[PDB]
Amino acid sequence: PEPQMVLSPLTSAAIFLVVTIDSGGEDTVRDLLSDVASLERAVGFRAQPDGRLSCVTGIGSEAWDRLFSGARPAGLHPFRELDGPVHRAVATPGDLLFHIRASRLDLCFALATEIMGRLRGAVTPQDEVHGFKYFDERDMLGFVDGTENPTGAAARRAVLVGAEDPAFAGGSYAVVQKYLHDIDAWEGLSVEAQERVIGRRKMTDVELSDDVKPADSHVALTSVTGPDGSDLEILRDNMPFGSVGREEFGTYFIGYARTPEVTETMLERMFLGTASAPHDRILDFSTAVTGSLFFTPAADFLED
Amino acid sequence: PEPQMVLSPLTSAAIFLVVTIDSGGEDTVRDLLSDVASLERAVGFRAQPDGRLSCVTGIGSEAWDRLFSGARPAGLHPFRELDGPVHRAVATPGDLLFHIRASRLDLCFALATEIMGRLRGAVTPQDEVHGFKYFDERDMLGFVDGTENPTGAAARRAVLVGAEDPAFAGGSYAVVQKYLHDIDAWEGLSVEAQERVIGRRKMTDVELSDDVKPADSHVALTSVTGPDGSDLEILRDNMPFGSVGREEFGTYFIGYARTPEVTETMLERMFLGTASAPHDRILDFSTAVTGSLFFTPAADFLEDLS
Amino acid sequence: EPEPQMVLSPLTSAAIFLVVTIDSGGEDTVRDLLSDVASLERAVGFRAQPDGRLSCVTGIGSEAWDRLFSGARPAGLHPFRELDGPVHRAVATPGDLLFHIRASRLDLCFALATEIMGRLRGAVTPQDEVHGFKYFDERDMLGFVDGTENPTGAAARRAVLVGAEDPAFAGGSYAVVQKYLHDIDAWEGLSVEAQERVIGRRKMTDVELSDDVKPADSHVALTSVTGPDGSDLEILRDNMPFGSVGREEFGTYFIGYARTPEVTETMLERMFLGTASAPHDRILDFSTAVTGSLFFTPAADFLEDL
Amino acid sequence: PEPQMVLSPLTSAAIFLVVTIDSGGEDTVRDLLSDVASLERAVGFRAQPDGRLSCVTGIGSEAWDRLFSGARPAGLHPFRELDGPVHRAVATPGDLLFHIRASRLDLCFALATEIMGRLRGAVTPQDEVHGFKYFDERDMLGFVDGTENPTGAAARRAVLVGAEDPAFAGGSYAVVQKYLHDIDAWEGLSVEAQERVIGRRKMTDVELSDDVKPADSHVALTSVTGPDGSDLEILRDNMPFGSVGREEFGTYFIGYARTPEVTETMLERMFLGTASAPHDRILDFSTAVTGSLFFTPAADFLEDL
Amino acid sequence: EPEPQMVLSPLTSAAIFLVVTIDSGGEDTVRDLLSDVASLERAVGFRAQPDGRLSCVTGIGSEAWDRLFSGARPAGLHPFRELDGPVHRAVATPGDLLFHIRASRLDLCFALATEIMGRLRGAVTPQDEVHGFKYFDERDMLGFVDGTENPTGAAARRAVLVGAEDPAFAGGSYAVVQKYLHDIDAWEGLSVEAQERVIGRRKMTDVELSDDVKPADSHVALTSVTGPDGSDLEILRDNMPFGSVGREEFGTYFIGYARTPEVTETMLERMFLGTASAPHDRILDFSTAVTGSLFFTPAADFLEDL
Amino acid sequence: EPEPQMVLSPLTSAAIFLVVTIDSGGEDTVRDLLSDVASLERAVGFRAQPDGRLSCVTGIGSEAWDRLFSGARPAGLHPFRELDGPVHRAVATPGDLLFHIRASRLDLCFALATEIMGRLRGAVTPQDEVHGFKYFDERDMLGFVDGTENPTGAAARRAVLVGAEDPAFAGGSYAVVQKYLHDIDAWEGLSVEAQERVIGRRKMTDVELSDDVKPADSHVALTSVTGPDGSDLEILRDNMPFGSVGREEFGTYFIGYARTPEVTETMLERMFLGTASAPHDRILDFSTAVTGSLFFTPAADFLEDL
Ligand code: HEM
Ligand code: HEM
Ligand code: HEM
Ligand code: HEM
Ligand code: HEM
Repeated sequence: PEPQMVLSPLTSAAIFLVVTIDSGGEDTVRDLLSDVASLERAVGFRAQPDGRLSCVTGIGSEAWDRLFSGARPAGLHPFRELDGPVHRAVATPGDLLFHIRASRLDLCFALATEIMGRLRGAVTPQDEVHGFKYFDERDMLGFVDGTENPTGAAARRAVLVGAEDPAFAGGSYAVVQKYLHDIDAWEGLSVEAQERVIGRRKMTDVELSDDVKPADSHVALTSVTGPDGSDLEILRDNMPFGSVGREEFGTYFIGYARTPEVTETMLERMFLGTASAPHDRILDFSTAVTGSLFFTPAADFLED
Repeated sequence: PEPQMVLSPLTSAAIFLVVTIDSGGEDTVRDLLSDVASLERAVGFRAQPDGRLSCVTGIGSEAWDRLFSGARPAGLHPFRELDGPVHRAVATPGDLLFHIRASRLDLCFALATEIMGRLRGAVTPQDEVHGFKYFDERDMLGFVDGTENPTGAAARRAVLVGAEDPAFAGGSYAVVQKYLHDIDAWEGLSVEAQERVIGRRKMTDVELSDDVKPADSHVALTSVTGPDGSDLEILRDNMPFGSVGREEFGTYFIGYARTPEVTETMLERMFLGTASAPHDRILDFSTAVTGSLFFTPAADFLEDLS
Repeated sequence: EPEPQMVLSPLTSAAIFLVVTIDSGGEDTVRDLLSDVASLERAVGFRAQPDGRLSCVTGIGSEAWDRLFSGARPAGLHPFRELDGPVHRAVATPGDLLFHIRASRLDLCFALATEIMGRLRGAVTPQDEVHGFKYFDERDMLGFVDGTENPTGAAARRAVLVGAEDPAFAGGSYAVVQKYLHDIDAWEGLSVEAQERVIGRRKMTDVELSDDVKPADSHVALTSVTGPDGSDLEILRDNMPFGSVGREEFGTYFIGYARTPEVTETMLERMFLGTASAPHDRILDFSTAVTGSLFFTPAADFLEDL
Repeated sequence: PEPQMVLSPLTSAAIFLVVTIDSGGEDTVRDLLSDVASLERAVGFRAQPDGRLSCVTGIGSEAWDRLFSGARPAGLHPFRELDGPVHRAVATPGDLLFHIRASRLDLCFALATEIMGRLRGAVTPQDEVHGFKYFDERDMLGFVDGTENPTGAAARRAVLVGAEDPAFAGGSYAVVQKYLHDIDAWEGLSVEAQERVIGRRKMTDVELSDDVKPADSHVALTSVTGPDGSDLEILRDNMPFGSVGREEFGTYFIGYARTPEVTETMLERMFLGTASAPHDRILDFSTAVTGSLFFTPAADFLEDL
Repeated sequence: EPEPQMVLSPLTSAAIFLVVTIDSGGEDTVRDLLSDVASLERAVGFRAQPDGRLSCVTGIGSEAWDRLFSGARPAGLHPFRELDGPVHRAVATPGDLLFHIRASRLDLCFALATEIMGRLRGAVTPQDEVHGFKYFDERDMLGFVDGTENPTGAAARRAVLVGAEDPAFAGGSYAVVQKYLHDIDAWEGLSVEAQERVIGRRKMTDVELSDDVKPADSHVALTSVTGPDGSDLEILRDNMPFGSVGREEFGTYFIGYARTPEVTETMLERMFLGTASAPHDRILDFSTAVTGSLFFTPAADFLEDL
Repeated sequence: EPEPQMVLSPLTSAAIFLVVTIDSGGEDTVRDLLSDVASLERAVGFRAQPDGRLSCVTGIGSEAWDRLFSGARPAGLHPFRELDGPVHRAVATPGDLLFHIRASRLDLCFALATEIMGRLRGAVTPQDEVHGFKYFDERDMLGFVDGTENPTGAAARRAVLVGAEDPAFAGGSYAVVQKYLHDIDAWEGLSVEAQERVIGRRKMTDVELSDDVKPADSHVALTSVTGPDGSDLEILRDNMPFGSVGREEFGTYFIGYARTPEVTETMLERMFLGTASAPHDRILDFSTAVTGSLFFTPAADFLEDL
């Protein structure tokens, strides 16, 4: 089975589009799903090889039941709200996700325009974010963002559904959350204090040693080991976004995994805490304003 | 006199930031203006040579009077509203313009962030546009955009103030207008009908011959000759922008010239018409929602302040 | 695991197509060159890596095969079959060897062509030599994007490379070439909308026409073929413009690779002879074939071990 | 005055087009000349900044008098044939030259197509060459080609007409010659012998010292000093071309200069020789099959027609 | 199943070779660094992706292996074997750990080397450090293209990676290093044709000399080796120039990877000890080896699991 | 118009600094090489254009000038003046000729250095050779962006090139070089904010500290100098990192160009001897100078006419 382009090369621009399916819009959606790979080639082919345009399409739990009969993917459910002692991870509506990436924002925009052109009248937009990465892979907090992502075979094993759910092999599960940052409070920390929040050195991106790394740092809480002592991994492609005039400085989080269990365990540690950590210190500078979960099928499932 | 980077190499990303100066905000603004070139180097130097980051700072007519107590540039006045039989060019508030360009949007954003950080509490944002050019220099209507801009010495002569206003030599005048397009109506035209609106072939960007080019085409109405029969030219760096969710498809128009009279003559022909043309046909698919005029001083004028 | 030639190449902007016949007595000289052609490709190309992207694919015709080699023949190798349609004809022309040379620059193609022809001088007769160049946005001489629906990855290897069905020749492929000359004056008298109906895709944006509007005699409709089992039958194409402005020659050099010639031949029959719903491919009202040849391109190790 | 793009950045592709003007063709030609700069922007602008497309347009001596009334450039005359003891520099017909350059051949071809489209029925093609430079600036003989071209202000001084002919300031003079090489004979020389023909080391492109450089080497014979002891310089943009099937291996020579007398003095030394040298040894491997001279006006002269 | 180190790297234009010995008592510190070296590589390199192309290959010598690890040894691991020929000598020099660091820029190599040696200060003693750079046309200090006949693709993986013959160490490789200094004055007194007879390929065009004219004591002839079964035995080389113009040091740093050391050592025996028809490799009359060491480069997951 | 050497070069990522002394009797050989150095630069660099950006700036010291030439001397040419401060010392070390070689790749630098030293063999003795590399974000070995406040354009030409104040030497410049080694262990024991107070700019973003927080003994405060007439006195710097990981040598090679040595010397005095409000430049508590030399870099045509 041929996957979507979940494992993409590095891209410096993205558009995230989240929409809901209106009553009566199902047929128009199904038609667009069967064409979206052909649209990606149409927009992207003439700008190769620099363009690096791809679209990953996802489907939510409620929408799945409206669109398709027969089997459901084993791990597909609505995003679970987390109500922690201090911080909350909200659930927001979303039936379809389009994760569009390229080396330039204009290519993303052209593909987004063709997709939304086909869906006008059948869907209602819930969110639209235009992301850009800083030239040294830094995020809005000034830290390098992406470093410990898996690559090669390890990435395929962490991300792609396999024999455990064979009708949906080559699919993946995506979790999205839009975060807004309090940059004034963040910039009042010393660099060393910022390093203790994240768990890595700021300039050089070397991980803090085990003897200095706090238990409530982002890296400590999002490190999870499985039954057998192995690392449970996800693939992230976080993007900055914002608006200088409205004082909006953001990170759009997207995490792909072979089962939602990995990602959800990470989120529970961050928002609910553990015995050794009240919560992830990154959340004292970061508020989640969306939250949704999608299944991204194999490409050939959509092509039918 | 050293000009600002009005004549920039080609860039694929931009931020246009227009603000008003709040009462009492003058001193904070003057401070920032004296530092803006140093901020441009701080953000941009470490991303050389590919970053191509620049900022052009402009000052409106009313803002000028509040900030500076001596001589005014000869051509600086508020944007003049044009109230045509069908189409209108609105005047909207704007005291400062920052026209920020680079090869990547993140560099523009970082500079904009440092600028606005210094001005917080002294200004009110009026408009913010993040622009991106299509990879083949096309605009949102699908036409190549920039082709007949002047280059080299011809560009310097068309854009930079000289002997005619010697205390402001090395300056320029910028007009900005944000346009929203009706793309559904545009896409209902045949290609040949689109070509008759613009005045050039769509795929190849060859100009239509004098015998076929209509009098109400964009190229015909924005072609202007001077007293002496020479072409009057401006330098444009138009940028697409928009939001697919809200169905907003735009062109952010910016035109630089040595005197505003050139730009204003073009706008009068577009909105009020001529003997042979009621108005520029591009306006049947394009609505102006902002309009402002700014003087962009020489770099050394900004540096030598308090 | 047999190693194919570079049939699946990255995108290249230049090519040389060389077709020759083997003179009486030339067989031994040809066999020697075939055993060295991969080493010649590395010699010319290695020092221009990684930007040069030089490759050579070598093909052998049906009659030449019998003169060069004893033993097994590839199952699908035969001479190109003439198609004599009601209006349009696909000619067969002689060719014993093909050299399909590709790079990012024409000079690298030329240097390899020079070394190859240097070794063969006196043993072969040139039949055709074309120097091809792709336009910067992947467009062909008709102004349309060309290559968009080619298969990639695993699907390309499945469509192109001989496998278990002919195991002695696994890793090989079959190439069909046809040189086409266009009537550009007649083409350019069509509106863009009428050109789109000929091809089956939008010209500027390269989006396929919807199933309800795509004509039955459009190029895309006629070259879309489904198998017994309802799967798409695919080929890999690397069409190249060529020409001479002085002689008014504006061409497309067609080359198509497939695992069996049956797929390509079925496409040709539909284009030239038509179907129940279509007299012929409308692209042929603007395009005349002046060559036609079929070659087997062996696995690289077959050539090395000879 | 704004010159044409005679001083171009380095380009790896070119098309050279030479045509004659048919009976009655003058009006069509003048129309095209007034549009050629706008055609160059139309084809080139959307491929910037990598495309690097330019067109330099030249006009021959006889064609000048047919197209324009009034003043003539002072140095414009027909190419002068040189009939040497062994080698000959031929003159061939040519009224218009289009020297088209870009980073890629397809851009050159698109501009050539629009130009020839406008001239169909008014001109007759005499020569069409598609040139390509090797990736390390080498020519068909395997030597680096372009090294001692002038640059910056020295190039402007060597190439552009100035005060000496003020109505035509910003123009230049181009000489073209297509050469075919005997590659079999060249490749039978040792590298060291080829170096003695050229006057520079082959791999490293270092000039041979004055005490080793033979007097009949290409570099020695094309090194010319003026009245004042100053070097006389031209700007060259030689391009390989050919056809493997026809065994055609060529260099298309083009040289620009402020007056044709510099280039013509170089040609006399190559073909007729000096006291110490019978002829340029490069000509024992290189035969000229075309030769023409053109004036390339300032851009604004063409625009105003 | 096993993940190899980046032995099969893309082409890189810079490198650092660092060879150290492990001081008495330094074993625990070294083991800790080995378990972190892939994490350090990502830390330095991720922010320069995708153009940085930073990798480190870590090797372990025969004596050091016994000090660091208990259990199985790789089958082919032994100390480099000194070769004492009649004229030329291949010396053995001490070396416990190799770090073969490659990128598109020297600063990335340098930053990673700085982090590695930072962790190891006090536990190791440096024996050699070389900063290599490629000439722009892949030439070495002798003026010849260097790398041309390296295997690529599947053939490279087969030639380089340990497989089923030693399954506990599958995905590993064996590296031989030798630093060579050249006598450039003597080399440059040869004619080009005499240089070509030393190497066995043409200098400017890199075409191999024909079998009839290639000397038996040329570098290419002596390093071409066939197996019992008729097949070519191949290695993967990534030779780098280095030197110092003030001290008249012009060098080639030799590094050769192979699935078993026997292939590389057979090549070295032919070069230094000769054959019946060749006393020695003529390249050694202009090249002196001043180091020689052999290392096993384990699979990446072997290092991670420490 | 006197033609300067390439003192104002585009940004380069590699350099070689070569300092030599002229042996007794070596004068004639040196004069011959000086008359050829621009020809050597074109020979090596032409075939790598336009990306190579190879240039060589040649300097001559005070004592060497008097050995090579007769007549008038440049007005400001003297040997480097040793500074003996209370804590820190700026040493003077020997040097007759400087070759400042820059390019986008080290191999071009190396090839030109090789041809230069080839011509001078036997007539000079090497004193210093440094191969420099810039970090990818223009950072130096202390982790700060280095070169941000250099002047550019016309302001750089005014700061650097000799003019009417010394008209026989117009178009020349004066270069001061100092090799510095850093104590990185001590530097890395500071917090980032303490590092920022040493330099006078923020580390990650390279924004200058406000005048109310910037210490008087910071690097930027002590190297900011105004003239009698209120103007900034500027120099043009092209500092390069260098080092050796095995020897724990981490360096900055300082080179500063100016129209008169007095500007550079005033800055050095402030750094090493202090002012009323500052004992010394705090950068020197982590940085030791181990060389110091001063050279005049003549106009290009002065070298040619030898
Ligand atoms: C405000 C939102 C976020 C920001 C600004 C952010 C930023 C970062 C940074 C800077 C790192 C260190 C470098 C690296 O990418 O390895 C990191 C690591 C990581 N983050 Fe986040 N992150 C955010 C949210 C999340 C969320 C919501 C999850 C999981 C649900 C997550 C999972 C991870 C993981 C798994 C790593 C790798 C940890 C390791 O194993 O070393 N992050 N993040
Ligand atoms: C919706 C807003 C606009 C769009 C999309 C637009 C687009 C274009 C296009 C596609 C061209 C032809 C190619 C070229 O030379 O750039 C053009 C030319 C031009 N436009 Fe606009 N334009 C707009 C508004 C304006 C305005 C407001 C002015 C002046 C106030 C203006 C002045 C010009 C000029 C001077 C030319 C050059 C005509 C010539 O000399 O050939 N445009 N524009
Ligand atoms: C004058 C000669 C030709 C021209 C200019 C040409 C041009 C084109 C163009 C523009 C397309 C659309 C974009 C794309 O998918 O590449 C196309 C598609 C295609 N052409 Fe051609 N074509 C030529 C001859 C041929 C011939 C001779 C064949 C087969 C024997 C062929 C087979 C195809 C196929 C299979 C497709 C893809 C159809 C699909 O599945 O969507 N073409 N060609
Ligand atoms: C027959 C084909 C020709 C070839 C292949 C050729 C090749 C070369 C080569 C390799 C160089 C040395 C590197 C360089 O400085 O460019 C050179 C230099 C030069 N050639 Fe040619 N050339 C040819 C014809 C001509 C002609 C016809 C002229 C003059 C009318 C000419 C004038 C020169 C000049 C002036 C130089 C620079 C000399 C100096 O160092 O000052 N060449 N040529
Ligand atoms: C001074 C040290 C060396 C230099 C400058 C050098 C240089 C070269 C050059 C120029 C070639 C021809 C082009 C190529 O295929 O890469 C070559 C090929 C080769 N070298 Fe070396 N080499 C050196 C040492 C060694 C050593 C020590 C070995 C083995 C232990 C070796 C093994 C090979 C092999 C296997 C080939 C490919 C031969 C073939 O099958 O065509 N080299 N080398």
